[PDB]
Amino acid sequence: IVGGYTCGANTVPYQVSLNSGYHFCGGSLINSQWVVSAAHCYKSGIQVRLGEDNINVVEGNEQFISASKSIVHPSYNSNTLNNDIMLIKLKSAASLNSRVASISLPTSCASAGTQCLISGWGNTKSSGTSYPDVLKCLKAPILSDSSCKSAYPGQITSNMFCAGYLEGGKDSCQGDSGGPVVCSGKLQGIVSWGSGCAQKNKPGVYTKVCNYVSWIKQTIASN
Ligand SMILES: Nc1c(Br)c(C(=O)O)c(Br)c(C(=O)O)c1Br
Ligand SMILES: [Ca+2]
Ligand SMILES: [Cl-]
Repeated sequence: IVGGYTCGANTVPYQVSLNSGYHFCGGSLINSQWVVSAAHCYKSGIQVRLGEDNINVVEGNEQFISASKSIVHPSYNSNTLNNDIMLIKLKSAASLNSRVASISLPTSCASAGTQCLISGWGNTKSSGTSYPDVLKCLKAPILSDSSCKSAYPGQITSNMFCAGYLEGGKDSCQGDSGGPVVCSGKLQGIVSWGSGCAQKNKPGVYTKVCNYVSWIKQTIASN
């Protein structure tokens, strides 16, 4: 997160860290046994880390649970990032509490101009790199279709939306990838892609979760 703020310990209790020996992506806890992340975050050997603030220090509210299964969206295209969503099933149920909590799935898609919360442990610089220890947050509005498509001509599908600031300096970035965009208390976006980070006229692009809730519900009902 570039240009954001320190969230505050466990104030984003659905935020997870995905760890394969190191933090590599975020995710969102949607019930005690399932995480939503980005398909481009796929890899083997994932451990889900819940209840984190400083990812490099055991502070006492963590739960570390290995993934039993990862399920990439059947129509994910890594070239276009169309359908950039994955489900991760935990080997055991998380114990839900004030600091580890699920976020609701949408029943309606979010509106342009809605102010959302984006969070993660990704890069905090727009050029170069600096990776934080504690969770960072950004408030950002959903942009119009017109602005999103003009920013990224021929690349925005109906399964994507833009959020952030066309003027630059405030965005998500690699390492936030796979993490939440929460709007009105629902998981509406997944950190997916963009050109650099926090560049003028190149806002963040987010997987449009509301398009996937049928697939999510059916998949978790059978796995
Ligand atoms: N207040 C509110 C708004 Br504004 C929007 C929206 O962005 O249009 C949505 Br999709 C919801 C919802 O999550 O149903 C709610 Br609650
Ligand atoms: Ca920790
Ligand atoms: Cl348009």
